[PDB]
Amino acid sequence: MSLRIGVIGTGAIGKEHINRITNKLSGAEIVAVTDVNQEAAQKVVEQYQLNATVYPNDDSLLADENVDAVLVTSWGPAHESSVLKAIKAQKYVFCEKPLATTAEGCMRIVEEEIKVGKRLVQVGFMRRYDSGYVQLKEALDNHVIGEPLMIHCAHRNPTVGDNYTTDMAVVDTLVHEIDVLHWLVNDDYESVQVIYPKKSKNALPHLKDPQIVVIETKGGIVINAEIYVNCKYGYDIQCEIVGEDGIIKLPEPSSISLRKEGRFSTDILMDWQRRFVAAYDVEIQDFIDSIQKKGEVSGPTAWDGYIAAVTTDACVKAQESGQKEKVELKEKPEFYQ
Amino acid sequence: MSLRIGVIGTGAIGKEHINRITNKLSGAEIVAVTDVNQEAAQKVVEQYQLNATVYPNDDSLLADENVDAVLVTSWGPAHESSVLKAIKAQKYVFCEKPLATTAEGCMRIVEEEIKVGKRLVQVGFMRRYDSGYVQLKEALDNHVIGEPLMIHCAHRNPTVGDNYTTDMAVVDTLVHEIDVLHWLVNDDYESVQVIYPKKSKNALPHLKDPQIVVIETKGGIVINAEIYVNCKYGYDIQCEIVGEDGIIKLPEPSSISLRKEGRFSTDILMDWQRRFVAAYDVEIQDFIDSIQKKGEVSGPTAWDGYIAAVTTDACVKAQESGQKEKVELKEKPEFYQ
Amino acid sequence: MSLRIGVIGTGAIGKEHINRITNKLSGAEIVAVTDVNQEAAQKVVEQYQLNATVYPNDDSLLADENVDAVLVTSWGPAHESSVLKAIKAQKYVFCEKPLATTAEGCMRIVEEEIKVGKRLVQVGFMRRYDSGYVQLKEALDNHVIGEPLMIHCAHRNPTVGDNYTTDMAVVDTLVHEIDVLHWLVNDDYESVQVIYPKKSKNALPHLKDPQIVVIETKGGIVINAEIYVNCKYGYDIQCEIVGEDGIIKLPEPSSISLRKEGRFSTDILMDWQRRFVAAYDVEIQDFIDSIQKKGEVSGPTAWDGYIAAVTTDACVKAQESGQKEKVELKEKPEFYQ
Amino acid sequence: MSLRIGVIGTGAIGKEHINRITNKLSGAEIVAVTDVNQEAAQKVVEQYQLNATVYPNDDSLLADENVDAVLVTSWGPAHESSVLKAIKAQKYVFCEKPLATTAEGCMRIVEEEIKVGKRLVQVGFMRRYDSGYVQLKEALDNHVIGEPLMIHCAHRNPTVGDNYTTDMAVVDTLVHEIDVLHWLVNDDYESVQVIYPKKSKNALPHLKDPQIVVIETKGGIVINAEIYVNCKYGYDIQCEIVGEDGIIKLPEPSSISLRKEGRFSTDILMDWQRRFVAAYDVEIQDFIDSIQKKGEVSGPTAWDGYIAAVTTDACVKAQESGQKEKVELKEKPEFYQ
Ligand SMILES: NC(=O)C1=CN([C@@H]2O[C@H](COP(=O)(O)OP(=O)(O)OC[C@H]3O[C@@H](n4cnc5c(N)ncnc54)[C@H](O)[C@@H]3O)[C@@H](O)[C@H]2O)C=CC1
Ligand SMILES: NC(=O)C1=CN([C@@H]2O[C@H](COP(=O)(O)OP(=O)(O)OC[C@H]3O[C@@H](n4cnc5c(N)ncnc54)[C@H](O)[C@@H]3O)[C@@H](O)[C@H]2O)C=CC1
Ligand SMILES: NC(=O)c1ccc[n+]([C@@H]2O[C@H](COP(=O)([O-])OP(=O)(O)OC[C@H]3O[C@@H](n4cnc5c(N)ncnc54)[C@H](O)[C@@H]3O)[C@@H](O)[C@H]2O)c1
Ligand SMILES: NC(=O)c1ccc[n+]([C@@H]2O[C@H](COP(=O)([O-])OP(=O)(O)OC[C@H]3O[C@@H](n4cnc5c(N)ncnc54)[C@H](O)[C@@H]3O)[C@@H](O)[C@H]2O)c1
Repeated sequence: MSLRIGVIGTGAIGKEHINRITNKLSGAEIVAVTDVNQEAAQKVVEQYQLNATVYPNDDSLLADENVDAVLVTSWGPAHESSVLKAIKAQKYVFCEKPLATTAEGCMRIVEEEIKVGKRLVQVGFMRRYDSGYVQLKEALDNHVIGEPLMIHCAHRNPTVGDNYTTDMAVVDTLVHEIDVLHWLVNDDYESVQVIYPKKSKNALPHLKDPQIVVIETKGGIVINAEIYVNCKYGYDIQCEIVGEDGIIKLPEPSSISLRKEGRFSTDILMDWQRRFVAAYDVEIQDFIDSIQKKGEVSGPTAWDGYIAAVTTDACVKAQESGQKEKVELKEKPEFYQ
Repeated sequence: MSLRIGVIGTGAIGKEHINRITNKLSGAEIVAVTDVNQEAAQKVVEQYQLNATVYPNDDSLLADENVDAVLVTSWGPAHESSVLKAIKAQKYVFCEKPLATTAEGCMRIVEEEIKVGKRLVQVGFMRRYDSGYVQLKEALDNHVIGEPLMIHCAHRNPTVGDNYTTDMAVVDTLVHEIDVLHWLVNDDYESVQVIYPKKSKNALPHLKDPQIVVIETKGGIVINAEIYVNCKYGYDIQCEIVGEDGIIKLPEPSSISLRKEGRFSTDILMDWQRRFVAAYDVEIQDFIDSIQKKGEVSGPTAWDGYIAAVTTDACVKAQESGQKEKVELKEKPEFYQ
Repeated sequence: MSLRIGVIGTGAIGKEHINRITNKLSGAEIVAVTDVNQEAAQKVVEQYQLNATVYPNDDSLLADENVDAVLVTSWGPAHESSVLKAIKAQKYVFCEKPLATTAEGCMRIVEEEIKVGKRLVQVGFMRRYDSGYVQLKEALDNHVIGEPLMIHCAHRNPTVGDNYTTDMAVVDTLVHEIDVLHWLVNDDYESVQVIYPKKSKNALPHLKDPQIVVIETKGGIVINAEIYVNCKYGYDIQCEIVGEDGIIKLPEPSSISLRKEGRFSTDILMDWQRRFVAAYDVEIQDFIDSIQKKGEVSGPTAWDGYIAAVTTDACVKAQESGQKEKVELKEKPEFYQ
Repeated sequence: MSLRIGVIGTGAIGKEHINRITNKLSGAEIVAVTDVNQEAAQKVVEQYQLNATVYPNDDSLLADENVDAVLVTSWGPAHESSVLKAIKAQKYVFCEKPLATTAEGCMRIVEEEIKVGKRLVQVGFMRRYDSGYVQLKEALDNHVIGEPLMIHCAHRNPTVGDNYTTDMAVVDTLVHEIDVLHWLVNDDYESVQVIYPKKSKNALPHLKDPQIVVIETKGGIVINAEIYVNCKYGYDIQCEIVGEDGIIKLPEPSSISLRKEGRFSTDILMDWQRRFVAAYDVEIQDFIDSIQKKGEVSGPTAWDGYIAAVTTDACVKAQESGQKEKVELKEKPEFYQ
């Protein structure tokens, strides 16, 4: 008997989560949907031949007792509300990033979840499910390189839109690195600093691209993260961890090699959407399996969402002050360990 | 409404196909099972909490009208029977290799399928679904390297069992290369020759390991395939296609790199079972989707099974004669194109 | 017509330069060695069956009207003196790093040379002669990746002795990076910040290891250099240059690949001596050839030695400071461009 | 005390050997050149401002009591003669491949040398001086992968001229492989089979290209070598050795990596001249050094030239035959081990 899932927000990402739950994964189905654009939701239900109730809003959908879990995939600033509602409604919630657009909004969600007494919230930081990052994790966990000391990483995007603005590099783009890194090395951030190199000809005048973000943890690990969203050549994620006795590095995505016209080459992905498809599948399949096999969620926690939110705020501060900002976290409530 | 699947043979592989259909894939369920060891099948149904009828044999299971598709995963020599039955019973059949242990047994299945008037048989040559081989396919299809001229490939296994015998290298091991290569280059085999290098210390006295198999197609492509099932270092699949204007090569499985104690390294898989897990998932998911979206199967055909069987026979001949044997194929019935 | 050469300081590197000039290169011979240890110099004269003269001091060696050029290869502090004399005595001089231990000492040498009217002083920054770096320079000169924006480099070393001190990391180690980088990107530095990650267990109590050095050029290029001299795994030099439209990267030293015991690996050098052996040969040969053909030296200028001296000064300052120290440079004299 | 050297045949390669000895290496000079074209030789004497004598023929050049050694670097057929004279005249001889164009001509040279009592003849198979192959030899000598069982190698070239003929593929091209392989694995050949794949569109009507050459040693090692001289993409040499417990492989030539326009790539050389330039320098230097230190030459022996001559004979035979031709070799004389 399948997990019955209500989706709040039926845009490009909600539609993709609906397609995988419906045609790829196992153990769940979509029974309810709601969208700010109620017409758009109706089209979705028809597009994917769903057996779903179309509601006017999220309270209606959460009111429906036949639904046991929700996917929060609405406009970013809209997330905090639905998450809060679903928690008090005591449903299982998978929330796409961000958990909330402010550190406060995350704190409210943390405080609420601690009441309900168990893990209901899983945040959509999918990198933790990528086979590469999983391997890095296993290696560190087995002490293969001794104590981590430094981390170098890059998040490169071929080109962004006119809409894309300087702060979005940290709040949208760097946010994945921010979650996965502290998860990898089991350490909390302490300071951040932003350094702007010469502008790139490919960046529009209103955008500061590229950027370099330096982040120290409490234990003293030093991270320097390169963000270049108009790098032109492709979509590219790189991550090298330098330990005491060795170095481990994230793999390139699999590609056939080619010998032709003077070059020995492999492919580089252009579309960000193809880089992590496997991690999304595994991320959602786990949300399901975990509930039906543990009566709770297992992925990135509400607390992690808070950490992301705080560190993000610090980065945006550093962005505009050119200073070394501090990352001040509240104590980790034992509820999350 | 899901495809309802009966499984004939509930051993190690049937159990794996049952686990994926039940807990990973989408659009199907197991409703019937049968096994030579009827007790073993009962245990399976309990192990995976299935809603399935346990039958005494395959005619009983095929007689059941509520089942619409079968997985033939029994002892190798047992396949030909169930496949024939399921065809006359007009059910959809996914048959694990071999389709039949003789070229004749394949011909019977081909002749039978052509009667029933549509594609019911899909053979379990999963390599066609591997993302690497798919990329090689796309490149050749796009004429990236011009006409293929030669192919070098290797199928290496760490170590085999006491049970493993010389002929098994071609009938079991090389059989995957035999299917995928002719699929890649759209050409039929014409001759085969086996050359035995110095024996390996890791091979038991009764086994001829390693082996080299040279195969020419009709168009003149020359294949030389290395088989070394006691290579010790790992499980390894390599494939290089040399064209007129360039060279394309199969990727290593993804791994993190390590810098430690004088070496810069990546991992090599030890267990063959981890090499193709993604292709099995995609292979079966396609068997399903195709039926429910086309009213027929789409993968490797009964004819391909025949080709595999014929080429295999030729290789075993060459094995013992040290001669250049001929691969004599009957004309490809238009039913398969 | 062999160029007659005298060596001031038959030390470790002095011995090697003597051996390559004597037994590998073309068009020159050692005719005079002087060492602060008269007996050391004598051992070397018999070591390489040299037909040379042993002098108590440089004055007398330089007085020898035979010597056309000198190799200044003794203690770092003892360089400025020998160099200045050599210029006044108007001999050709190849000086191993550093040119002088003080930014001013180098400016003193800069002036003397300008007077003499031609270039007599070449500094031993051999990296400029490495095929790798030469390839990098070629690609940059050809606009292959457009404008350089960022550079990520690392200089790692298995272990050091009790004598290796925190500042030696920027004085003796990072010095090569500081030279080659500005040569490559054709830009002047401006600021250096030093960031100390968690100290490694492989470092001795008195040493700060690892260290990160961020460096901004006046054009806007940001450079972060990792120095880790107790990395344990091997001796390793990495350099990646991120441009507007692409990325170029320094190769690993050629090594055979090996597949064995679950790993696919290349070799990492364990000894800094082996890393640039070819660069030395090409270096000295150019000294010789340049003189015999043009009547002057060619390599890194005395000015580059000064550029080094200054930059490495700001780094030693940022080591204690913790702040963004400044790099003020005198304007480049007409003499050098 | 420079070794005085005379060059017989100031051709393309003769010019290069003259240039490296004159301007790169140590301990030798060119004092006499003779060419079948008196005016060609004269151009070269002024070309490299040589202080040499121009002789109408080799007899007169060898008569010159100045020359201590000769470089035999003229038309292939014109080698045996010049070599034999040189031995009778008791000079040191470095002979570029081939030693002689007939297996017997080489056996003639073998005998003459044995008489003289020491080794005067070194053959120009420079691959033995390549760091890559040297690394391979080292690993094999150390038993890193246990017993060699198979070797896969390829010799590819962008394009050839109208003059390049089918047999030149084994005479001029595969010849280097034939030498270095037996050196590496310390084994004698035994049989050669030639297999002609589908002919490439880049080959001229009169040429058989590509070709595959299978070769068995008397120890049981199987070697398949691909020769493709119209591969278009570049000049490329590959060599992989499969042992009992591991695999070792020849590196690509060092190149910088580039990420640009959806591709991650290294450079493939376009000109065979650039591939082994270092091997030549090390080759000639060893000729010189070996003589000045030991009073004899060191490299590939006259016997290896004969081993080549024979093997390449069986290959030219298998080219027309189509059968498994035989390689009978005279027993190795005491003189060579
Ligand atoms: N580019 C590179 O990778 C390397 C360059 N070097 C540089 O070379 C210099 C020293 O090299 P090492 O052989 O490693 O050290 P070293 O200590 O062995 O060489 C010093 C030797 O020269 C003699 N000496 C010192 N001062 C002298 C003077 N005023 N006159 C005559 N003789 C004198 C000493 O007796 C001693 O034997 C340093 O400046 C160092 O930075 C060192 C190693 C590597
Ligand atoms: N190891 C390698 O990669 C290479 C070696 N070679 C070998 O070198 C030889 C020729 O090399 P190339 O310069 O390419 O050809 P080449 O034709 O330019 O050299 C022949 C030259 O020597 C002169 N010559 C011919 N016979 C002579 C004789 N009996 N006495 C005096 N002079 C004579 C001719 O006038 C001509 O100028 C061949 O044996 C070839 O196999 C050629 C190229 C590469
Ligand atoms: N994990 C990832 O790498 C990843 C990738 C893309 C997007 N996201 C995140 O997922 C969220 C959704 O992204 P998207 O690209 O699908 O957005 P979108 O603009 O394509 O679609 C959002 C949909 O939600 C609806 N909506 C807006 N406000 C709502 C509300 N208050 N209640 C119910 N529905 C509402 C809109 O009508 C729209 O149909 C964003 O917050 C985004 O940051 C995460
Ligand atoms: N695609 C691949 O790479 C791959 C991998 C493994 C196995 N296979 C093939 O799949 C088949 C099954 O392999 P396996 O390892 O699971 O075998 P197995 O021995 O582990 O199990 C076979 C099961 O089938 C049952 N059986 C035997 N004869 C039967 C019959 N006549 N009718 C019904 N059931 C019968 C047996 O009792 C047993 O439980 C083999 O033919 C094998 O070659 C393919």
